Amino acid sequence: GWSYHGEHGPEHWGDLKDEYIMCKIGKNQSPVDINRIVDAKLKPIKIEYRAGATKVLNNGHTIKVSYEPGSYIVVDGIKFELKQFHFHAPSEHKLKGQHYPFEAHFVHADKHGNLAVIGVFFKEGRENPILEKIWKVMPENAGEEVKLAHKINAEDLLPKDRDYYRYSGSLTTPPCSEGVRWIVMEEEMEMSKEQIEKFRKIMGGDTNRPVQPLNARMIMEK
Amino acid sequence: GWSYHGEHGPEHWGDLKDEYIMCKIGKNQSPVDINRIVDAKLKPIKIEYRAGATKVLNNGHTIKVSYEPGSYIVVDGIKFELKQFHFHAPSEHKLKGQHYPFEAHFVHADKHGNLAVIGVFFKEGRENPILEKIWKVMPENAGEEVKLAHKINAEDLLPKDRDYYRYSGSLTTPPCSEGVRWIVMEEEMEMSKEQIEKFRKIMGGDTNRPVQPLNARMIMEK
Ligand SMILES: [Ca+2]
Ligand SMILES: [Ca+2]
Ligand SMILES: [Ca+2]
Ligand SMILES: [Ca+2]
Ligand SMILES: [Ca+2]
Ligand SMILES: [Ca+2]
Ligand SMILES: [Ca+2]
Ligand SMILES: [Ca+2]
Ligand SMILES: [Ca+2]
Ligand SMILES: [Ca+2]
Ligand SMILES: [Ca+2]
Ligand SMILES: [Ca+2]
Ligand SMILES: [Zn+2]
Ligand SMILES: [Zn+2]
Repeated sequence: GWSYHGEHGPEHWGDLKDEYIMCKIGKNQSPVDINRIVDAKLKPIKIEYRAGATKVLNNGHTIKVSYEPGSYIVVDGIKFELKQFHFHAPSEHKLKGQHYPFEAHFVHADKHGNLAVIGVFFKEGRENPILEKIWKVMPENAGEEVKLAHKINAEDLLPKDRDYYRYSGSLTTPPCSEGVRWIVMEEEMEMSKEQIEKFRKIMGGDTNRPVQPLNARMIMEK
Repeated sequence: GWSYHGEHGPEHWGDLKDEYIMCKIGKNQSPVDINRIVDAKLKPIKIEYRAGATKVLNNGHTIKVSYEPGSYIVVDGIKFELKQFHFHAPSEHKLKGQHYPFEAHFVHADKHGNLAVIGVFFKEGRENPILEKIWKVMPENAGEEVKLAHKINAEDLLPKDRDYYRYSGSLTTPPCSEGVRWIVMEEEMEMSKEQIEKFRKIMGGDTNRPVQPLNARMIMEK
């Protein structure tokens, strides 16, 4: 029942179900305005991806691309397998008070189900050729899914410069579970105005959760 | 009803009351074993304490010293007023898998009630002269409180070297509320074997919560 607008919208999520309690009481929620940063001696994140995108789903909240097993990242010496990537517009995270027009999330899970998410900002620019492959077959209605003709490598959607912001946060959609590793790439990717418009049109509106207070947290920068 | 031992002990806190739900579902709980650390460009914490300790209370869980208003620290540009300090044995936090025999917690709150705690480790060594003033009048039973003859300055219980570990965590006793700034001093203070035994004898046993998983967190070091 949750949505991005109106009476079931983000400010009310925590009243929708008992299972959604973190929305109401969480102190380590995402997304955030990346505005309290410290330089830190972070390790580079090992990204071991293979071409594995298989399906594209419109779930009514985003366009979500499933990934087949075998691609992973390493964070804190632990392997987190890539499950899926999906999109938001405008950006969920803000960077010193400002939005980007689009943000991608690459969702990973370790063997115990702990999650790590890589966030990539997209600005308005040149047409993105990888996205175009997805956009071409993007389902227009909630609940529809389509198989991709050819497997896409999610690594092509990540910047080559891999410096990043890191913090401890949450899922940005209910149940907004905490304990999530957030890795937000410092370098922005690019897509066309037309691509952004198409995504927004299909979604029917904004698909970002409002930024949540950092509270005690600091954001570490590599 | 909560305790450090038995059927109402730390593994069961989250089943005692609905208000203690964080103790069950929290992913940002304290204390922790400080074993995932990264160098960070953190600023010194500004410590503006005045001699202000007025009373000593045995609440059955610890010995807590109240502080009169006017003493504060600055974290993230925000003023957190020192409310009280209290003690645990053995240490709540561990440092690379090892306990210290004793730990002090200096509890601060900002105008909106957000909390910041400074933790200080104590090793067995020389008698601590400031703790001797408190220990001399320490109440032996739960529910007893005594006024100090002379006001103590809590600053004398902090190390002169002010490098620290920082992370986002929780209260270490129910309701174990999150959103707490933890500042754990890297340099240990000292007290006598007899000071440690006397505290432990009055408390009647261990007064530490077990270390909780780091989950998505890193500990930053100044
Ligand atoms: Ca810098
Ligand atoms: Ca950089
Ligand atoms: Ca760069
Ligand atoms: Ca740039
Ligand atoms: Ca770029
Ligand atoms: Ca920077
Ligand atoms: Ca170092
Ligand atoms: Ca030193
Ligand atoms: Ca040092
Ligand atoms: Ca030392
Ligand atoms: Ca020392
Ligand atoms: Ca060190
Ligand atoms: Zn997302
Ligand atoms: Zn404490």
